[PDB]
Amino acid sequence: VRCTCISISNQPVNPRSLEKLEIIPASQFCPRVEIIATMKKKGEKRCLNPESKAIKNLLKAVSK
Repeated sequence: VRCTCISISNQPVNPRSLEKLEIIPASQFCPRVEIIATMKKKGEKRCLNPESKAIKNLLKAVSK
């Protein structure tokens, strides 16, 4: 059980900085949200795996 996200985003730079966030259903390997997150805040690209607080906003604010 492990996802494929080199650098995760569970630090101050939570989805509040969110733009191009493609969410996938991680479970079989990683029990979280699989995402290729591009942050609307400073034009940044990252692969997140919601394992935090604001991170919940990741999949919540990205899906709506």
